[PDB]
Amino acid sequence: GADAKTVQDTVTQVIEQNMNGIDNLMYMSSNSDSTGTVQITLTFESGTDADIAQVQVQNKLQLAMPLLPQEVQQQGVSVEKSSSSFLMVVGVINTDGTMT
Amino acid sequence: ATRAFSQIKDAMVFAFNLPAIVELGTATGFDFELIDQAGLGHEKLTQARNQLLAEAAKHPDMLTSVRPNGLEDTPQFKIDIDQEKAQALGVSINDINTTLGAAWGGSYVNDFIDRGRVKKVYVMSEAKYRMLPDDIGDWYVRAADGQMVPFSAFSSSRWEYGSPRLERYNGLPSMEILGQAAPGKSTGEAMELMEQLASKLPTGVGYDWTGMSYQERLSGNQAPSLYAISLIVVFLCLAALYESWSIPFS
Amino acid sequence: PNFFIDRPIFAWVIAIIIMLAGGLAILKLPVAQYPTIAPPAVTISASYPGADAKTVQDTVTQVIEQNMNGIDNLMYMSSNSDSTGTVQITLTFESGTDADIAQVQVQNKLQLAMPLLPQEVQQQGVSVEKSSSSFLMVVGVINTDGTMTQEDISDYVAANMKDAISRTSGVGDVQLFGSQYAMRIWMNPNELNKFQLTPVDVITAIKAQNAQVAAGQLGGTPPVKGQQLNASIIAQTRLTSTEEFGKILLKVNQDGSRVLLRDVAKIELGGENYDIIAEFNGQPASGLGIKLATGANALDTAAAIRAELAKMEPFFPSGLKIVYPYDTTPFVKISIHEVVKTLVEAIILVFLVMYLFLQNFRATLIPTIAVPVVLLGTFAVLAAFGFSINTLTMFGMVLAIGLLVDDAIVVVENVERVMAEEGLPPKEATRKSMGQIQGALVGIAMVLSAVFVPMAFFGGSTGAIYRQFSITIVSAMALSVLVALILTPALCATMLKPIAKGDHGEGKKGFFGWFNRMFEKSTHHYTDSVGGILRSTGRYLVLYLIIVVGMAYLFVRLPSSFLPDEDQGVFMTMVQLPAGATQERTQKVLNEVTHYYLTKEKNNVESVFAVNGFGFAGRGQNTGIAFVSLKDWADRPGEENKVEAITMRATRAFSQIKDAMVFAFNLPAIVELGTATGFDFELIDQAGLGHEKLTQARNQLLAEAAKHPDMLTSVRPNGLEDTPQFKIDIDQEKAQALGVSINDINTTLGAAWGGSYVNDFIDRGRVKKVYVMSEAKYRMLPDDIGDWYVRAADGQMVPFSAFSSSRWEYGSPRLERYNGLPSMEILGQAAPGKSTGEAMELMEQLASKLPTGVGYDWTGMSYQERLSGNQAPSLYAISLIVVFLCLAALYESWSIPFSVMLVVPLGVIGALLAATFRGLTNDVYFQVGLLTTIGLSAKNAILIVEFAKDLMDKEGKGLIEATLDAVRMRLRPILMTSLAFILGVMPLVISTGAGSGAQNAVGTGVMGGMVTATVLAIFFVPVFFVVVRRRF
Amino acid sequence: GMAYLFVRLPSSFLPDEDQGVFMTMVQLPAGATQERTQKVLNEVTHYYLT
Ligand SMILES: C[C@H](CCC(=O)O)[C@H]1CC[C@H]2[C@@H]3CC[C@@H]4C[C@H](O)CC[C@]4(C)[C@H]3C[C@H](O)[C@]12C
Ligand SMILES: C[C@H](CCC(=O)O)[C@H]1CC[C@H]2[C@@H]3CC[C@@H]4C[C@H](O)CC[C@]4(C)[C@H]3C[C@H](O)[C@]12C
Repeated sequence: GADAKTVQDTVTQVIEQNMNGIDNLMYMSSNSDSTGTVQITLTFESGTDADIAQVQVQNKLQLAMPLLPQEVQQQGVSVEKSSSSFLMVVGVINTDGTMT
Repeated sequence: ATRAFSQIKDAMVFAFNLPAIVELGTATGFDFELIDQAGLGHEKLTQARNQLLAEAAKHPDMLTSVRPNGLEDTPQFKIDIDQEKAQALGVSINDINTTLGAAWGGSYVNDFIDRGRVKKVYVMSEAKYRMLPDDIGDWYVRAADGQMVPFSAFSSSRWEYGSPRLERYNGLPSMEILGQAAPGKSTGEAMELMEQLASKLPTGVGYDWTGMSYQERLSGNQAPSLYAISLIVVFLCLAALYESWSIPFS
Repeated sequence: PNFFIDRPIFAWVIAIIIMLAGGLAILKLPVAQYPTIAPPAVTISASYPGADAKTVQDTVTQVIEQNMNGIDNLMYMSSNSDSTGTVQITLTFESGTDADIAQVQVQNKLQLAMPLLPQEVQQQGVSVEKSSSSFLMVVGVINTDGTMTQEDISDYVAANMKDAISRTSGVGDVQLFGSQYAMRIWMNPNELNKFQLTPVDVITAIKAQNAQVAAGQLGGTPPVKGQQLNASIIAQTRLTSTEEFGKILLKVNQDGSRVLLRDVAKIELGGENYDIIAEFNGQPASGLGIKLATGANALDTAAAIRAELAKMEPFFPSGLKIVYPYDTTPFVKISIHEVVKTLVEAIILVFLVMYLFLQNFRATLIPTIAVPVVLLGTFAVLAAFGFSINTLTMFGMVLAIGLLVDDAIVVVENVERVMAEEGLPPKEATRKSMGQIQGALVGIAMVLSAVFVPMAFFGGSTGAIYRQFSITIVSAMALSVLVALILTPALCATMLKPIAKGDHGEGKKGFFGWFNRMFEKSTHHYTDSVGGILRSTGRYLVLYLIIVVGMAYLFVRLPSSFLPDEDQGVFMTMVQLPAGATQERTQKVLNEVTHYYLTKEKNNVESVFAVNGFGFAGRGQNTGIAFVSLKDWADRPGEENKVEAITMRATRAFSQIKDAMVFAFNLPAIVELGTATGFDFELIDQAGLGHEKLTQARNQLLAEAAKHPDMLTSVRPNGLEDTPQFKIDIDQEKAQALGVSINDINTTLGAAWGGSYVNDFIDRGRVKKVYVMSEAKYRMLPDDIGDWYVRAADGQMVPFSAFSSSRWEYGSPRLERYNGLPSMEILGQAAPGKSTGEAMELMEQLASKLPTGVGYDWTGMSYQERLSGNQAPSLYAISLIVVFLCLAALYESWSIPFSVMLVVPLGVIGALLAATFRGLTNDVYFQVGLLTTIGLSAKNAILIVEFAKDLMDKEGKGLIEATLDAVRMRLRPILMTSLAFILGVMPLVISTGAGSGAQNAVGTGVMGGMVTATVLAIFFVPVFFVVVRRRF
Repeated sequence: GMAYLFVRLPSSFLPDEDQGVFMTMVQLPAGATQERTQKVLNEVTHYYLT
């Protein structure tokens, strides 16, 4: 429920400062939402080790963990090596209308 | 489709084809960012991004669509807790915050287990009691003695502003941009007539390039430096075979 | 071999190609200092606010050194544990290891460990990195106009500049010299006692008022039917200014009136800590101490920094210049040019000795045109194999002009000879010349890499160091073979101008004819006399064995080096004190120091960058590093201005009148590579005897190791010694009876005397830390305790002295531990007669004389097995095993390859002189250069032998009527090559200033070798061959 | 002639294909309701199904 300026000053910045010394780092976004949600993308060099690319972020997310408020900690952070756009979608519906 | 939607509409909606190859959206125009390299804060930076757009739309002959990406500054209901008053009534500040937080935003508590899989338990004020300003003074807290207090007894409530989407590029606050290269000159020129209007700005704000338009591309830069090296080495093959420097030309 | 001798161009193509090739390799290839040579350094750090080291080592340390395990290629584990709190734990990994997952398997076991360490250590942030081991380069900052101070500059940097630097493609660990600003609340106990307040209350009110809040929304999702609006709610927000931090409301006193923070504490926007303060040439200054992340090209990383401050320059404050005190970039990008320089003098110098002899331009351009091609080509094989342009590899380049020189020279000369003899047009002459040296040259392609290859498989630190050379040349070598087979001879077909049948052009020039008479005639005298040794075949043989005994005698007199110390223009000096003497007592030290460098050594010293309260051992208030810089080489002509002299005489000025232990040194050759200078012992508590007996045991060792000052000196402890500690013992029973919470008591001491981390306020758009800590005056001396008052179960204050004892006892500010268990590290050196290989064993044994439980072990700089004295003469064996294994094949005798091999000594006993007579040493560069001379030595002989063979088998002449014509028909190729090489290695052997330290080992060795390896080769090889032959 | 032609043609990368699958995005005077939004999707889903 938190507003974005009580998201960007309490979860965001405590990452964008504990993040560093990372191989082939290229740059770092930060979309910070009035929903709470807070992406931080780190692009890496083309042809890079996709994997440890994903890793050296994890380490500096852990040296960062117990700085973010308790709720953010218990609400779960989520680091991934995701793509950037939709692969495919899987639609589901109700025939008989026994659900909503 | 677009000429049907927006030609009679209230809000900004349009349909597109997804750029060639999923993810490979590094072709369609340019992408600018604006960085707070002096700690001037956001409120001046919304303001600076103003002056750029306003003085970049002055040339509709080298670039159009010089517009911000994401969202703009909505208004925000602000509650300022009169500590002195609230403390004097003997009500815990810890209480006050959680009862607003958990009322208007919801709180994560325990994890009950429905049917053999744990799911989350959310406590949050029922729907009707959380829609409008005055809905605040319905909310009551328990005190040091043991009696309730309205929020309005210990709160201010004023209409001001804020940004729902605060961006930041490489740690520092920044404001991203999305326009395109006008139908006569390339991004290789629509880039430079935007690398400079940014200098016309106030002290502290900076420029930088990121993502889809940070590279150097095909023809117009370095393809005719490899093309060179293609038809350098073709000649380098022939003379050997023809025992002449003046035959591989043929 | 022939395709091209008829067809000039098909060479020209493949030629052009490896020219174009290595060209696009100079470019796309990372220019570096040396290789990646560091054994994969990992480094866990962690802090604990104000806490003493024994409440650091038992609460953060041990909860790691036990949750750490199952980790790939683990080698060993340090543990420096500081009275500052700070707590390094280094895990070294195997050389060549996966630097990355090396760093990773530590992270995993740091996470299975996280919530065991106290809350503060957790919230204060742990920091695991894959850092280097020593300083890459430093970035000085200062104030011009003087509108800011010795922590305002640190701040501007730390908030504007450091928070980008650390995020740039493998920048392991940046160390800020000082601190980013921090909201400091300076607690006053007078003002706390009166108003009935604990630091507890001060802490809670901070966590109450200055905090960003869980919000909510109007038009909340989900909504009750059609609303119009939706807006985020803002509540309370983190405070921005000293002003509103003072505003915080604590109490509401008896008579309505308010007690705000301003009233109990002086609020100050200051630093996160006050131990590290740096002074660039004495002016208040902050810095950036950049460090590498193993497997990192630094001539890359520091060339793109630059690419972060070439963006922070316009958006500064008024007057804030950058200054460069410590840079390893001006050097290696000069060391480079200055070998590339040598490799064009090396060309221009050959362009002459090449000319003199053949005295004809359009011929000379042949053994000239070769150079570029093979070199450019070398650049190529490198790039696409596994290496990067560097010092070691750049020398090999100069060192490889040799195995390029000859087979060009000898093909070209070959045709001179062929045109001096029969009368065959340049073309015909070449195939008559080449089909007459074809396999010979394809011989020296394998036999001379047979000494070169094996040393590539060197172990440890020396490994890649040797792998550079023993391949950089090998490539250069085999590419001079395929060249001198395909382009060289082809060119010999084309631009080589025809010469009358039986000419030499004796006298017939005036200019150079009076120059040719001095040779052709003297070469007749040569041969008439090589017939004169061959009569008296014995008497010279007996001269030879003497040379060998002589040689061996010389080989055992020279001392053992690795890679010689260079003058770098950048050196440093360290400052130590009777530990726990004040930061201020320390500044008087740095001041005496910065003085000397800016007083007497003004001549040379450019800029000192002294840092107070930071040690090249570890942290404290009595630790100092003074980063010097010198002027630009040329402005320091002689030995007195070179580092060796300065530092030496520097110490004899400092300590000769001083109170504390301070001395300056040159940083060991190659950053990080500090694995050369002596030994390193550790002492382990393998019975749980505890520290207090182990300080004691380390006593008895030193005391009974200084008993032999004839096998080892400096047997001394490393780090720090046992300071005293103020101990407060809380009488629970009493304290509980007064009804005061133990939770209260501890926090009000902890937060008073060590400081506490609380909230994170946000100054100017970047969160920084809020530190509450007792004001300065109320925390200096013992009795300052009983000023401190706590609030009780009823509601009235109590002095600490009512419920405390306070006694003066001891402790250690630096508790070490090697591989989990407590240990005490040692630092002495190998006395000037016997090596570490013996100073190690006379210390592996005095340790047995110790009490039950204490143990020995070796770690770091002295855990390996090294160059000469162990396993170099087991590869040397395998070098000259396989050289012999090449030859017999070619000569169809087991008793002929001796003839060529017996030359090995003839070059050595010259190179050993150079090395002896000039104050020099036996080290890598030398052993490399030694290897080189062993190659040329056979190369020269191999020919004389091969032809001798040739004219006995393919033309069937007697033993004596052959060797002669061999020693004669190719004497010139030798003298030529010899004189070219010596006058083409000539530069290095002079040279000053820039990286010449190496350039002389490389040179001196090769020269003095290549001298004797000829004016002896030209005699003894015929006395070899013939006497090797008169034993069928 | 050739060169003249070579400089008249415009710069593409890899030409946009028809994919059978495309998409459309919906934006509003932000912080107008989820419900105000649904009236948008409804006008939209309409056009494609009308
Ligand atoms: C950059 C915006 C997207 C708006 C945003 O950034 O949020 C882009 C996405 C595709 C763009 C339109 C494509 C077709 C048209 C091309 C014309 O030569 C200029 C006007 C039009 C009508 C464009 C206007 C605008 O430039 C749009 C809508
Ligand atoms: C091992 C110590 C460092 C002290 C420490 O470990 O803290 C070393 C660092 C360089 C060493 C000095 C180098 C020059 C001298 C060489 C002599 O052959 C022995 C005495 C001297 C004067 C040495 C004394 C001592 O051995 C020093 C000072």
